[PDB]
Amino acid sequence: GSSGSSGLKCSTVVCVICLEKPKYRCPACRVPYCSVVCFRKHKEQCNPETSGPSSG
Ligand SMILES: [Zn+2]
Ligand SMILES: [Zn+2]
Repeated sequence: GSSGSSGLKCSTVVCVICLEKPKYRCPACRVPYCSVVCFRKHKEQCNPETSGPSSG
């Protein structure tokens, strides 16, 4: 009467613009983007990982 198995799973993300199978990512913030189009509206306010402690 005891168990402890963690269903090994992976993380899947989708374009943060249209939410579709991202073919490429931003060479800055590394965001999911299908085509340049979706990347356009992004680049505008593309905010990469700011220097210093942010996430961890
Ligand atoms: Zn997209
Ligand atoms: Zn970016």
